[PDB]
Amino acid sequence: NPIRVGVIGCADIAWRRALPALEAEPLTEVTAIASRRWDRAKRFTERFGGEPVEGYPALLERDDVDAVYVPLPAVLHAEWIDRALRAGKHVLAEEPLTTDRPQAERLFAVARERGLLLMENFMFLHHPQHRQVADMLDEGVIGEIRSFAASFTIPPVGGGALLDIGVYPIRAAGLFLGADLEFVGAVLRHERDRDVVVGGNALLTTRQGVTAQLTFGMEHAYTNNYEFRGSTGRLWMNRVFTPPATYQPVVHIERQDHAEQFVLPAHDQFAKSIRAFAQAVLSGEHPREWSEDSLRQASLVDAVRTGARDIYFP
Ligand SMILES: NC(=O)c1ccc[n+]([C@@H]2O[C@H](COP(=O)([O-])OP(=O)(O)OC[C@H]3O[C@@H](n4cnc5c(N)ncnc54)[C@H](OP(=O)(O)O)[C@@H]3O)[C@@H](O)[C@H]2O)c1
Ligand SMILES: Cc1cn([C@H]2C[C@H](O)[C@@H](COP(=O)(O)OP(=O)(O)Oc3ccccc3)O2)c(=O)[nH]c1=O
Ligand SMILES: Cc1cn([C@H]2C[C@H](O)[C@@H](COP(=O)(O)OP(=O)(O)Oc3ccccc3)O2)c(=O)[nH]c1=O
Ligand SMILES: [Cl-]
Ligand code: NA
Repeated sequence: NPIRVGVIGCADIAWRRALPALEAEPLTEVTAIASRRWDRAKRFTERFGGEPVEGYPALLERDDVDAVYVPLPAVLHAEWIDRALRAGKHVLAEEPLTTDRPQAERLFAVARERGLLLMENFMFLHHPQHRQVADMLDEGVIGEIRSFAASFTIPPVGGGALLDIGVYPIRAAGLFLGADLEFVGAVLRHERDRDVVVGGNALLTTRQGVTAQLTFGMEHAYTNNYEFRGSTGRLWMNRVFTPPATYQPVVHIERQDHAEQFVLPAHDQFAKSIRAFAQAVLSGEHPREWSEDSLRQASLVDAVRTGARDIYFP
């Protein structure tokens, strides 16, 4: 008996990743899609099934809905996740969960009181390539880790590039370097014209001095990678955040006089993360690490927003 999923917001990202996945996943059934415009709802249900609903409250009211996918704009997550939890729906919220740490704690508290799952959807965490990369690092392939770089940049209620893009490299640092990451300094470029963060660069460190240099933005050519400098080599990889389901990662390693590349298996991370959500909802095993990782994440992001030097242009 698959969990019945309602989607609120007919997002691009739901159109391209989440709904195809929801659709293909046995453990989940798309029962309802809601849109500010009935026609858009409808364009979406013709594609992926379910009842097209106009407005989001109406979908929260349905009894044929156990869980809600929220691919809305970041600044609008808090209202709707909070409303979906209050209607008794478990929630799968696109990254970032929300805009700040204190709002993230409140959404988790609302969920905790009702025993509902609130999961922040970082598709990338669900791709086995990261763990294959981490096992190589643990095996010593480049000796001790000295520092980490990650970059996600792309060509040009809005999030801004910190919230919508910066979050990836920052989560990757969190994933690889651990829970003690502290802000050191960052810069954020803001476009005066539309008043919006369009890119930036952050520097973090663990307490042992393993630094992370994270780049993000939307005024750039596409890059989507990370790099580990160790005491005896380096390791980098491309398409680390959004590898296609059929794309085979290639781990690049260099050491003195020697370089290697390892091709890894293809994996559907969007499928796997929908499956992970469905599993946690069906079993009621809601891993604590997830919510504690989201809280820590939200803190580094607030740390970056606040502590960054902000620069307006021109
Ligand atoms: N493409 C991206 O920008 C991007 C990149 C990485 C991550 N994400 C994450 O995925 C989530 C959604 O982004 P997306 O890329 O799929 O963006 P999108 O196409 O803007 O989707 C936002 C959707 O939310 C609904 N919405 C409700 N109020 C809105 C408003 N005032 N203005 C615009 N849309 C409104 C709209 O759905 P209805 O019209 O059907 O109501 C719209 O289709 C965000 O959390 C984002 O951080 C997005
Ligand atoms: C391959 C590729 C993409 N894009 C553009 C196309 C698109 O605008 C953007 C991201 O493409 P993707 O990494 O595929 O990420 P998702 O669409 O899954 O979702 C996100 C959207 C925005 C932020 C992050 C994820 O870069 C390019 O400009 N060049 C490329 O080679
Ligand atoms: C799934 C997932 C994890 N985490 C947190 C929870 C956990 O703290 C961390 C990773 O979760 P896991 O993918 O199970 O761990 P592996 O060893 O397989 O992958 C590694 C890959 C690289 C380096 C370390 C581990 O992210 C989340 O916040 N959300 C999620 O959806
Ligand atoms: Cl490559
Ligand atoms: Na600041």
